[PDB]
Amino acid sequence: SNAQITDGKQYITLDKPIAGEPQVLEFFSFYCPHCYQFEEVLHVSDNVRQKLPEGTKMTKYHVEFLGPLGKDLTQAWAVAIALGVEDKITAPMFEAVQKTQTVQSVADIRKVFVDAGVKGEDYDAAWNSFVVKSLVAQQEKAAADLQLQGVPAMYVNGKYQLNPQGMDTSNMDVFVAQYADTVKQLVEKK
Repeated sequence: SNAQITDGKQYITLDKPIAGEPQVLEFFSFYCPHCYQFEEVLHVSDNVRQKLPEGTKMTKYHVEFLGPLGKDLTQAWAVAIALGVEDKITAPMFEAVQKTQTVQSVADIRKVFVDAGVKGEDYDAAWNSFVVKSLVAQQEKAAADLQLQGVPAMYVNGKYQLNPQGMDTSNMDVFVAQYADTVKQLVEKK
């Protein structure tokens, strides 16, 4: 079908659409299994990019509501964001968190960062730096504000959410095909 969506079907409105705020933002945790498929298998971010309009910008916040290393995850991501390496440490990260499941302590995670090409100093510095403090505080303002409490999730026009629970997810290659369409469509639909 395509180029025709419905509020409640392929997208939802936010719980409290107000203010300026980031026009698009992206929320998940390394232990979610739905985000694994979207970020290693189905590769939704890349599929979306092939349709994105030139305002959107791809983001990735973290959240701590998932797994025991929840609070740890919050902190290491802020090393990543500060260098801009998130994409580079999503794949091998998810292979070590979900596929092989060898991440169990901080020392296991900070390996993959180095492996993928992060300094041994940047990690061991930034972990205790203000940069990271203020970074974690972004999501302790943007998860905390009662606006979203479960993931994976993806925002549009600072007033919409995607609804992967209301799509054609029989065949998967067709899921992503239509997912990326409603993402683009909302940017024109105010």
